[PDB]
Amino acid sequence: ANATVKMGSDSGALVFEPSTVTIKAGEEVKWVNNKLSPHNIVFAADGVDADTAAKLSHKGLAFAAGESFTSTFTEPGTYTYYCEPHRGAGMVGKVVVD
Ligand SMILES: [Cu+2]
Repeated sequence: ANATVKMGSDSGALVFEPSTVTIKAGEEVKWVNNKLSPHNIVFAADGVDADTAAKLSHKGLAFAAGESFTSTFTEPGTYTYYCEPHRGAGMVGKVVVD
């Protein structure tokens, strides 16, 4: 089963929910653009390789509530991601693979 997260809380708050999700080795995650546009979802090559992290790093630029993105986690790690330009707050989230 893939996991999914929505870019900002229903009510209209920055914080991602669920902030962490679990996913399998080679399963997907989908991010759905809710609200508080523009979003990016930039992934840090923190304890994971550059290429992998880069492919997983959505440099994509979601404003329209509709354009979701997907990423595959081939390697069983933890990935951490953040939203650079998105005004200060601390858009923390991280995915955990099985
Ligand atoms: Cu954001």
